[PDB]
Amino acid sequence: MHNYVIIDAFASVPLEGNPVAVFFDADDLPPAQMQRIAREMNLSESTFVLKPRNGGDALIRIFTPVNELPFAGHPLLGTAIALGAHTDNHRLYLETQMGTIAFELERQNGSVIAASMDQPIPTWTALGRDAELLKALGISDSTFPIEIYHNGPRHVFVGLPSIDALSALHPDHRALSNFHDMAINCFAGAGRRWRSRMFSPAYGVVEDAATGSAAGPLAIHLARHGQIEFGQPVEILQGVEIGRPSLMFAKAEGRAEQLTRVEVSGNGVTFGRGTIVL
Amino acid sequence: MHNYVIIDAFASVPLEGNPVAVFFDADDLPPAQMQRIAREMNLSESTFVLKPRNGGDALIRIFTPVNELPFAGHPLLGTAIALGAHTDNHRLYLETQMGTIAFELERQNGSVIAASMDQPIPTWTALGRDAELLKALGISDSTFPIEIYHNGPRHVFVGLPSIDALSALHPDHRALSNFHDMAINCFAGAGRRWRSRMFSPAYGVVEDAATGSAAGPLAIHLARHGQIEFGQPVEILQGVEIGRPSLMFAKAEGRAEQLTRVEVSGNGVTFGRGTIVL
Repeated sequence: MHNYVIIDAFASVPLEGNPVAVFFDADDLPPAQMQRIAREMNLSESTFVLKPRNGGDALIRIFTPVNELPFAGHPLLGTAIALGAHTDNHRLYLETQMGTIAFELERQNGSVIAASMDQPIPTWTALGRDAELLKALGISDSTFPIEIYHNGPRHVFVGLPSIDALSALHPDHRALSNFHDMAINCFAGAGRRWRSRMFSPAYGVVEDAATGSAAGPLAIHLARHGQIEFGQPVEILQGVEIGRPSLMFAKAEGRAEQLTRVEVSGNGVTFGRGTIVL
Repeated sequence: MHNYVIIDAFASVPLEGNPVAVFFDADDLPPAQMQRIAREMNLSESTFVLKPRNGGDALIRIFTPVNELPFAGHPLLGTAIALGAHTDNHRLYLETQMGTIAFELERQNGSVIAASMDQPIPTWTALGRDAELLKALGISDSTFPIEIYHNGPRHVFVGLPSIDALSALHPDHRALSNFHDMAINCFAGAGRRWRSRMFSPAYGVVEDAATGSAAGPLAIHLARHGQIEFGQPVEILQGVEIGRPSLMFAKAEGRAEQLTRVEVSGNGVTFGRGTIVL
C-alpha cells in the first residue's frame, strides 16, 4: 500500500548523513496513522507526501516517532531529494505547516544528488544560563556569545577554540537534560570551514549527525560575530566523532537586523526503498 | 544489494507488537557494516541471516543500533517468521552466539503466522534494592518477591495487585537509570492471563512493547510463587498502555531446581519489505 524511500540527508555516501523515511501518496493516511508509522519506523523523522492545498507542488508532514514537527531541515532536504525522482522540474515548492519552502534541485542524468532550501528566518537572544551550560559541557567558557536561536526548534551555540577541543568534548548528558526544548550545538573552525557537534536530550538524541535547522542559525551567528560576512557561504561538517559525517552548506544574506534569505543546501543519497502493508 | 523485511513480533496486526528488521543473505556483510546498518535502521534490533556453521539452518546475528546481542526473544521470533517464508520445513534451527535455538513454525497456506522457541534457561536471585526500585516506580511494595533473572539480558519483576494499578504506574525514569544492565518488568493478572509493562534506561527504551526475553522468566516467577504451575502456559499481554499491544505465550516445564524447557511463542506479521543499496 505505500512506497517509501530512505534518504541519507547531508551525505552523498549511504550510511553517512542523517536518514529520513519518505512515504509517497499519503493522502489516504490519517495523521494518527502517520504518527503510528513514524513510531514504527523509529527514524528521527518520517515524512508524508500529500497533495498541495495552497499552490505548491506537494504538502509535506513531518513526524518524529512521538510528535509532528512544523519544520525540520534534514527531513525536508531528504524529502525534496526523494520527490525530485518523480518530477523533471528544476525547482520544487513544498508546503509545510509553516509555509511553502522553495527547493532548487540539482541533478545528474535525472538523479537528484543535492538540493538547496530557503529556510525560515530565525530569531535569537542570549541564553543567559552560561555557567550551567558550560559546566554540563565540561568546559570553562565559550569563544563567541552563547546565544539561542529559534526557527521552529531552538538551537544554542557554544564555540570552541579548535577542532581538537571540539572533539575532546564529553558532555554530562544528565546535566544537559535540564535544557528543555532546545539543542546544544558546539562548533569550531575558521574561514569557510566549520565543524559542529549537536547534543539534545529535549529532542531525543544523544549526539546528532546533521542538524539541518541549526546550519542557517550557525551562518548567522558566525556573521554577526565577525567570523564570516553576511552573504558568504560556509561549509559545516557535523557528526565526525560519532562516525556519521554530514556536510551542510549555509549562507545568510542581508544583515542581522534585516535578513533577506537563509539558504541551506546539501547532498542526499538513497539508502533503501520499500513498501509497507498499509 | 540486500533484501529485508520488517516483522512486527508478538502481533498479528501491523503496527502492533515490536518491530525487527531482518536482512537476508548477509554473508558478504562484515560485522562492522552490520552494526552500521543496524544504526541506520534504528529499530530496537536488526538481524542478519548468515550460512550456518554448526549444522543449523542459518546463523543469526542480532544488533541493536549500538551493539551486538547474544540473545533476544522478539528479534529471533521475527527472524524465524521472516525466514519461514523461504522454507517449507516445519522446524527451523537458528544458530546464535549462545547456541542453536529450535523454532516450530506455524503456517496457514504457506504463510508463517506464528512460531514457538525454546529459550535459554534463566538464572535468578533477589534484586536486593527493593526500597530504591519501589521508590522509582512510585509504589510502596511488590506483591511477589522482587527477583532479577538472567538469560542474556537481565529482567527484574515487580508485581502489582491489579491491572488498574499496573496501568496507573508513572515511574521516575531518571531514578530507574540507576539500575544498570537490566529491565524493570511490572506485572499483574490472575490464572492464565497476565499483563506486563517493561521499562529500561539501560537497554535504551522508556517503555517496551514486547519483551520476548522476559516472557520465559515471568512464567518461571509465577510458577515459583505459586500463581500458576510449572508446565501451565500463560498469556502475557504487554504494551497496552503505550498503544503497542503485544501478546507473548510462555510455559516453564520441570521445577525450579531442574527446568527442562522454557517455551515462548507468539504471532508475527510483515509490516514492510524493501531493499538496501549495500
